[PDB]
Amino acid sequence: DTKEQRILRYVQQHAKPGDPQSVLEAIDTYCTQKEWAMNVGDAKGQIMDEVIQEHNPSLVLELGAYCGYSAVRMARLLSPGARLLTMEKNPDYAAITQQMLNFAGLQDKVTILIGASQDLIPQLKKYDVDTLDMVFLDHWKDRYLPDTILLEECGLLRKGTVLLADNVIVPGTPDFLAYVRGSSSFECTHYSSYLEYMKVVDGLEKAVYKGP
Ligand SMILES: Nc1ncnc2c1ncn2[C@@H]1O[C@H](CSCC[C@H](N)C(=O)O)[C@@H](O)[C@H]1O
Ligand SMILES: [Ca+2]
Repeated sequence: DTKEQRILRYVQQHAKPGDPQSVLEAIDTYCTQKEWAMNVGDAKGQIMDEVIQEHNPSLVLELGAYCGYSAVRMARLLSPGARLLTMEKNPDYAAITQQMLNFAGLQDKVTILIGASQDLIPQLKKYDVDTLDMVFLDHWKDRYLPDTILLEECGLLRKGTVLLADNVIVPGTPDFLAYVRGSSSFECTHYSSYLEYMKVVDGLEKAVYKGP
């Protein structure tokens, strides 16, 4: 019984089906009071909400779905006929996200593509995609910079395409910021957001020397 399964149960048991806001408050409630989980949260969500409303996207790409919180967060604001694509490399997470979208009533607005961003991004042409209006980067931080260039070289970015990258300060995406902040092709803006708690997997490598 994974933690992602438990979050889904709590939603299925507490949220008003077909009410995305109710879904979000159920996830925020459970992930603030029972088990912390790596969803953007409501505070960041309110930034995301304003970016979507102020930039009025029609085609959105998400890198990193996890349980679907940020997909529900964005999908619920999109206009009729607007699409959200979300790329997720973990199949267990993708399934959880799919149920989350179904319960929220947003499955018609979203298309989950299972796989790694670096392998799927070059495929988007074969998904009836020309260019993107908005891109939310919240997957592996090691991938913000190469995916951005990949999106450029693939001809997926248009003049005015919005990029929104999470966790640029904590734990940090300093090469990505240095690239877009320093490039003439990107006009950047930073949105501070307080964070009460965040846990990320790290590790230590022991290496015993055995001789030349
Ligand atoms: N290269 C890659 N391609 C697609 N997904 C990736 C990826 N590297 C990491 N991920 C996924 O990105 C997720 C980051 S957590 C994302 C949280 C979610 N976007 C939200 O805020 O609601 C993880 O579930 C991980 O499986
Ligand atoms: Ca995040």
